[PDB]
Amino acid sequence: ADQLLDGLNPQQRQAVVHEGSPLLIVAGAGSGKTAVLTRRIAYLMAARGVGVGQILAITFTNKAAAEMRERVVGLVGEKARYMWVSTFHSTCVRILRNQAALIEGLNSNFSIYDADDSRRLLQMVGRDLGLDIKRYSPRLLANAISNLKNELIDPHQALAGLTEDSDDLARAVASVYDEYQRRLRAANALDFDDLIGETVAVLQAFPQIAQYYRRRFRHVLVDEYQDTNHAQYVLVRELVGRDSNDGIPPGELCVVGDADQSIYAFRGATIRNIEDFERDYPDTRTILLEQNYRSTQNILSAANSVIARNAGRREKRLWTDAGAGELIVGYVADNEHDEARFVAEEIDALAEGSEITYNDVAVFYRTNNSSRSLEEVLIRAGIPYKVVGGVRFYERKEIRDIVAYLRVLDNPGDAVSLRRILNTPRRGIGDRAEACVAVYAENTGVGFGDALVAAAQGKVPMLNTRAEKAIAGFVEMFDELRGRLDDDLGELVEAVLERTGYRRELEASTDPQELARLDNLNELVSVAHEFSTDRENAAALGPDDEDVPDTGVLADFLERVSLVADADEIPEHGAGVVTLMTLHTAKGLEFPVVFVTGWEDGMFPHMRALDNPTELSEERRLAYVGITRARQRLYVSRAIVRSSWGQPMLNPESRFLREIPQELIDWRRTAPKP
Amino acid sequence: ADQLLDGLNPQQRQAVVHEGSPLLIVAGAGSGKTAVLTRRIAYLMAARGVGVGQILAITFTNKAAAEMRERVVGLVGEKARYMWVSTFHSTCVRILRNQAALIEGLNSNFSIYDADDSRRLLQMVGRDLGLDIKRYSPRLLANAISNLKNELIDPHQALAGLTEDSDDLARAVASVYDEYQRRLRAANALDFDDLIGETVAVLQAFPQIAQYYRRRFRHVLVDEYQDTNHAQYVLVRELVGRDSNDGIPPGELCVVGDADQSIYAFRGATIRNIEDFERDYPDTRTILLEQNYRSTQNILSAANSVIARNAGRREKRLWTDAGAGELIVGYVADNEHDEARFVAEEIDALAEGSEITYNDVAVFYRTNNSSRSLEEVLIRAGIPYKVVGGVRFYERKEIRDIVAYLRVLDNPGDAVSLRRILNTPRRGIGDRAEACVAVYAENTGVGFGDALVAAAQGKVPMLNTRAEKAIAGFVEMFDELRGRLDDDLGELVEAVLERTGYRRELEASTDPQELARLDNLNELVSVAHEFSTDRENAAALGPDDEDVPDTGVLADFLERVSLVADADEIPEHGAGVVTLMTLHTAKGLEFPVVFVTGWEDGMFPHMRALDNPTELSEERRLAYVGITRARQRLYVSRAIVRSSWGQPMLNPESRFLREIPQELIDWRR
DNA sequence: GTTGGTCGGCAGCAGGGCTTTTTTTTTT
DNA sequence: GCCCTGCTGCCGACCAAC
Repeated sequence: ADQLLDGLNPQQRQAVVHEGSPLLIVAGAGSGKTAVLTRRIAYLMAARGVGVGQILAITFTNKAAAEMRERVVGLVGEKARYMWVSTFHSTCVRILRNQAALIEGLNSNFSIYDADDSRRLLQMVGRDLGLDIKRYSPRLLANAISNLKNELIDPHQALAGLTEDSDDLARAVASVYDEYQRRLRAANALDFDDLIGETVAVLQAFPQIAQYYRRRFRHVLVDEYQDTNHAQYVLVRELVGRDSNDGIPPGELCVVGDADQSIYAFRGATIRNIEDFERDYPDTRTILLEQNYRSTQNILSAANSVIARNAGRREKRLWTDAGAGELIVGYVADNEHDEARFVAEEIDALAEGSEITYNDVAVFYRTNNSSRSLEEVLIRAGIPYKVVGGVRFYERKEIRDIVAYLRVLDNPGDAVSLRRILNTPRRGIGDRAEACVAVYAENTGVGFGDALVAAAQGKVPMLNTRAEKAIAGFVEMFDELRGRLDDDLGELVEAVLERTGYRRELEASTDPQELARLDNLNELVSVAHEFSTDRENAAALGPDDEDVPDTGVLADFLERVSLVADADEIPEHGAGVVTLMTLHTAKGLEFPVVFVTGWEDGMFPHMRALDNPTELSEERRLAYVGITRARQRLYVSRAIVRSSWGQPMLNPESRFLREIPQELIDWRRTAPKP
Repeated sequence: ADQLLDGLNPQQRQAVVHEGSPLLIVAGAGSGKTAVLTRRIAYLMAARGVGVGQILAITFTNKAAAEMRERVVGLVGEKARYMWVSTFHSTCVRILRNQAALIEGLNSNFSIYDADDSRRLLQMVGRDLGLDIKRYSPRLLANAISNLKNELIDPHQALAGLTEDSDDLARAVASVYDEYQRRLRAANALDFDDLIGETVAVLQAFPQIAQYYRRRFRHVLVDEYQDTNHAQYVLVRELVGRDSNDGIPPGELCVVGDADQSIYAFRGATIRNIEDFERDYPDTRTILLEQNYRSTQNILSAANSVIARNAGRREKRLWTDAGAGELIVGYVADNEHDEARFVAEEIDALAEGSEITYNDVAVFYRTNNSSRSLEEVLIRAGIPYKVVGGVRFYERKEIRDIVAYLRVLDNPGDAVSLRRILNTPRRGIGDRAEACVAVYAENTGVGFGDALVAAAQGKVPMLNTRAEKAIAGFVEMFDELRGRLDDDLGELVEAVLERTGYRRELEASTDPQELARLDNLNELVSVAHEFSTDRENAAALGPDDEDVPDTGVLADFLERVSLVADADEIPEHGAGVVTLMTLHTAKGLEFPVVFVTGWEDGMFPHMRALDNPTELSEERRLAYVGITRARQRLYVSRAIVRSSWGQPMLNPESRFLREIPQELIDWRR
């Protein structure tokens, strides 16, 4: 009864199902962000009754997937876990696992790369045509290769990359692109963005699999489609939205979102997709999302102001019947910004002064630089604490080494990731010679395979290791340790990996003031083995239906090695002791308590984001998304004298702090800083 | 406490202990300089403390910056890292606009330095080919654009509005070259640039940076002005100075007793900037200085008397005392400049070496290339002339040649140099060396070493890369045989040097600012220098060291290795140093013997600057800084009738020679 | 018939040869 | 002491118009 039409804003009631046509839905502020998605899945279950197992929706965050899954198993219920809904990268690995290698070219025992290893591989391959370590930095190479990968130039681009005429700024990476694809194929692994490029190329070049793998799933549902790059736009045009031309009615293809949450657009997202969706299936109605669950009249007015007047976008009057009052804290004055901290003093002092139960706080970052470091060295006073989003697992050098050693267990041939560093515990490896016996053997034809096992036994090249084949003995022992293996139990670093055990004993022996490093290494060993203990079988696999070819059998961490969606952990007793989270990761979470830096342009537009580029509106929009936030007590603060990070810099007065009105919402009143 | 309070009578360190802006000293050469600077900062240490940069300090270039930093590390207990106190305004502005953001696009970092002032030279050469006339000379006319920028005068607007005479080319090239370099600025090697300019405009721009600048690090210390101007004066008045505009507390601006040197008077530095503090910040009463250690009591007192000639009105009550004293020498040998001065300095130096070590024996010259073969003087005290080569260690210019004889006419012993050939702009990209092939190629040969693998076409290391053998063998054959056959005279552009200049000209035809363009002039002047050596080495009116051409060119190359080695290892023990002292380096070297010549007229001036009584005044103070640039002992000698090539320029009398009461300066002959 | 003009080229004769410093937005 | 170029004075030949 009420379950079909559970209590909500009648706005989504008139939005309703409207099954039988492509559907577009708008967003803005909270607007039950992805809660309308839960009501949509409830619609599909009950209001229309499409089924249970015919669901494959698409999202942009693993945390979003987890929260919507728990909401579904709560309200929708009926376990509903045999079938699943997964985020964009997780759908990528899904279509590369259930559809792993039922196709020519790539094989089912593939792999995935990361950011740092992509940078390292691109830098190494560029060293073959060296263009200085600083002229074309690996970060620059990575962003350029991504923003040329985002357009659909499939990996036969001897015409596409060479189509350029004259021009400057390194199209040579397009020449390196074919060799890059060759090297990654040598390890049978892909990158972030090409992980959809291969799929869309197959779906466009291989027609037999199309309208054939749809016999498994016919349903699709989209959220934050407003945040979308051209690559995944073509994907939704062909893969998840599926039907382009021809004509086959799928199961309720549907999208939601608006251009105002246009965060994550600088390095590739064509925000126009929602604007020009009439180029796609026109038979849908624009919705009017107007109300909210957790806003306030003052803050909603501020959001509408910071969305209204920068330049041309489409937006409507947005407000809610919720309670008003508690004007925004416009208290900008003298007495120092953050040089003498004094901000965390405001947060925590107001916390014990008021009824704050250490369960709610929110402050956003501005930069990936030492802003975090200073913010820490000023909140160390606050004892109730938990650091989040600081990048703390699966990037360090030593832990990457051990991750690689898990990875070298399988897939003989793993590019530069295969070696990572061969001379890892200062073995004594003469990194030379073998650094180029690879090109020696690739002149013969083999890239990095038999040449590696070409050792004391492999005198086929016999290319004078140094003069003494001692390095041949070392690499003999290396392939020996590669060969030995055991089951998914207490051996991942310890039992049959006694060489990594001796790595551990060496590092524990040396350990100059690296005691916390020792305990974090121990914690990572513990989590690695508990993943071999808590996940294992039964609890993870169980009697679950559906067919998976090879994942699970020593493919344990082959999946979830990426998990690249900014996972976050939310306790309840200490839910808001310290929740310093950078705004980019923040996507309208549940902390009414706000003390965000927010504004005062000169730092809010970054050192590169000067003058008037074509993305300042994106900055205003990310500020709007940050202020979307949650319920009352948004006790924001600012000063007037700016200086930070050693050498001082000055900060002009923002138009965003001025586009919000002066009288109807509170602004500077007196001299105290907070 | 006063653990850093050394033995010193009250007068000098009054500027160290007496706090307050209106403090001045009168100090000549042989003063505390950085000693008193460090003592003042240590007094402030006993006082307020670091505060990162509570009081700043303007200074001279790196020659002063390095020793200042050393004194800061040593004299006060604190280790280092107070703040940037690097080479005066040239680094002050650079570190300032790093965070300041008004108009910069790529952090400015411009210098109009040797390469870039040569870029100025080439662009005005183009304008000469295209606008009016030679306009005096291609050199020494950049003074116009310099003092145009130096005193921050308007680019060309009222200069043309001034309606001056036929010099409008200056206004044209000021309208140009103000925006011609505006698209992008890069590279930093010199001092002046527009860096000292256009930063007052930043201070005259948004006053937030100006307000905070003396809010977080308050004020600055000002050293010897010298390399300044009235525009630099208003900078120091406002760059760190507050001008009592909005700042509540006043400025702690004490001033060092800038003596009269004008080492860059050619580059522009007035006199009223130091002598006329009256129409400035409060009168800043001065204090006297007494202690000195440069020269003996006789020499020191006589120098005090000599500096008191007062041709230009100068505040001088300073006296300097010392220990022993002695009279000046009287050795003149009726010109014979080369032979006479060489034998005089040789006999005196040997007599000294029988008593005192050669570790700092040297001589002062007047910016000319003359005198006997340098081998004898260089082997007198071990190390070669480590004075100036325009820091020539840059690009391939100093190394490709200096290995050209390694590869042919002797063994290529410097295998690291050989790898540097393998690091050629050719061997890097053009005739690329294939690092991932070369490193192993020279690694091959078990008993590897030198270019032995490159030798014999690499028959033994043919286990190397196979398809690469085409290009690898071709570049190997080039680099070995083409150089090996080189047995001719080998100058100008030939052998392979013509190919080197050829592809330098190839990159010259492209965009880069003098890059591969100035080095063409550099190799032209280098072959001019080797021709000059041939004037005294190969065709030395009868060969000096040309026992068949091979050893002559090799002797030239060893002279070059000496020049490029300059200051190196083999510490200064025994036969320590021989150097040729120039005016522009006249600071830092103790120089405990002074066998200087040219104190007479004829060259001071040399018909360029004859009457010009003010110019004669700074030439007199040039003589003062020359005489005060000494240590320990000194016995100056001269020659008469300088018969040079046909122009004698007889100088029997000078306004410096015989105005002394002869208490010290008397020739006894 | 003849001296002044105009260049063309070359031996003497003298002015003139001086200059100090490099770093950071898509971030998932 | 020694070289580059500008300045200066000095042989030597072809044209002309008076």
